[PDB]
Amino acid sequence: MMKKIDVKILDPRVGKEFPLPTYATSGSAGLDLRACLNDAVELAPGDTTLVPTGLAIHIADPSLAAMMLPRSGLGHKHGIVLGNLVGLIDSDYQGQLMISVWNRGQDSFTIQPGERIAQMIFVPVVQAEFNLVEDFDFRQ
Amino acid sequence: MMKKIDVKILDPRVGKEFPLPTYATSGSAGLDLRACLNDAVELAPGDTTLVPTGLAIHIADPSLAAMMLPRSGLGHKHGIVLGNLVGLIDSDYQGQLMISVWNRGQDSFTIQPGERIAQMIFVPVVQAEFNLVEDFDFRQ
Amino acid sequence: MMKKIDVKILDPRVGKEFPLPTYATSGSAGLDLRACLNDAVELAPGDTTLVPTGLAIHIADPSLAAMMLPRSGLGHKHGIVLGNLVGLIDSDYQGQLMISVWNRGQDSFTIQPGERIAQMIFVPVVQAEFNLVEDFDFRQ
Ligand SMILES: O=c1ccn([C@H]2C[C@H](O)[C@@H](COP(=O)(O)NP(=O)(O)OP(=O)(O)O)O2)c(=O)[nH]1
Ligand SMILES: O=c1ccn([C@H]2C[C@H](O)[C@@H](COP(=O)(O)NP(=O)(O)OP(=O)(O)O)O2)c(=O)[nH]1
Ligand SMILES: O=c1ccn([C@H]2C[C@H](O)[C@@H](COP(=O)(O)NP(=O)(O)OP(=O)(O)O)O2)c(=O)[nH]1
Ligand SMILES: [Mg+2]
Ligand SMILES: [Mg+2]
Ligand SMILES: [Mg+2]
Repeated sequence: MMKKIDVKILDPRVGKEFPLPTYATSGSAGLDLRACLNDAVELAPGDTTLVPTGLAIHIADPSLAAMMLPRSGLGHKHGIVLGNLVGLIDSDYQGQLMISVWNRGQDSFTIQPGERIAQMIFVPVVQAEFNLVEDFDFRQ
Repeated sequence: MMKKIDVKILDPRVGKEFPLPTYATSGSAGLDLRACLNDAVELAPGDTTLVPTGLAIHIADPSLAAMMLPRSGLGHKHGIVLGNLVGLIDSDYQGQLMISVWNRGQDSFTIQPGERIAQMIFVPVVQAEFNLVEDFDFRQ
Repeated sequence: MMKKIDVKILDPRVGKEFPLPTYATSGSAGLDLRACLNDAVELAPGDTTLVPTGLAIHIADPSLAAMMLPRSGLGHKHGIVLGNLVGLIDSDYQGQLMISVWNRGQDSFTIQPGERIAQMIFVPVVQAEFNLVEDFDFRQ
């Protein structure tokens, strides 16, 4: 399923020195986000740092949201994941997309400018209206 | 997209002293869940505690599920996330919604009664039936 | 919503000694994945290990993806979660499904052959095409 989404470039390196996010294949679920940084950031074991993307999106349709996730190789092999675990992007959010990078592992890690550091999917979402009722119709 | 969802209030403070979950805007993807507690819970670095919501939902439609996620500010700034990372709520689950709160950071944190401590989205889900086949048609 | 999905068994114990993933009920959102191991793996506090499933899927439809998540009991009570937090499976991925198991807690844990160790949902996904614009129309 395809959707055109408005994007505003906030840093002039985005789309040039720091490529715009892209799907690798026609069958890819997510697209990689790149770190928009002036210099490398050394991230010690256990620490968190806020990484800018240099861009803003406006999903606009309230039936859609985005989720930011770790990349599997970074997470598994290096312990480089998200400090908020999963990032939820609202349809009406127009600010810069930010990435909370958390080193959950035991080795220091260098986050490099332009590096694909996380990924993002767009999923349909449903807004619930609660209907209060008295009765309906936690090894493993 | 909108859906009416049955909710049963299990604690009489929910909808009163502890507001029912609500979307902040018409464009919000998720709604915040509040801690249904009698007193504050001090959560030491590295520990996990089970927080009640005081409510039960019945999604009922097997084409829908919910996912509980950390709130980004709590996760990034305070290390307050979910012990199970992401909570998956089944359409036929009618028990109390529970929140596994994990302090992944280095500072103690007070979980307060009524505090918005996590969030939840409703997403369409597909149930797979596996079709066994011999052949089809893991820095970063 | 239902979808037939092609699966290739890579280990002859899968579907025999190690049951194929199944939904517990007609209302379940996710299905449990079992560890395809020759012997138990002891996973020390803080460590990560790669667990095979002994199977490959081909979702094939680019409007669908899968997400691997921790099981809530394992995550909350034992700290057994995913090293990449959430696993994203692309529609065109035809390799073995692998599970990055991370012990985030304080006690050693034995991963047993055949054990339900994680779960997986199938969700609709949307592929974005970015439309560059000058202007559109981060306690808690
Ligand atoms: O990883 C993230 C998560 C969120 N965000 C942005 C987009 C989202 O729409 C917005 C709010 O997300 P949350 O509701 O998860 N954060 P929080 O509840 O702390 O902030 P707010 O009070 O604005 O709702 O922050 C990011 O840029 N990166
Ligand atoms: O964060 C959560 C996750 C799940 N739940 C509830 C709702 C869900 O439908 C139910 C089962 O979720 P999981 O399958 O993730 N947990 P587990 O596999 O350990 O329990 P079960 O044996 O019941 O499937 O637990 C919560 O209340 N909070
Ligand atoms: O938990 C996971 C996550 C991914 N995978 C597989 C399926 C997925 O389609 C593929 C790629 O996932 P990511 O894009 O999250 N990993 P990474 O970006 O490190 O690898 P690649 O360069 O192949 O995109 O790895 C797993 O088997 N288990
Ligand atoms: Mg990738
Ligand atoms: Mg919020
Ligand atoms: Mg379960």
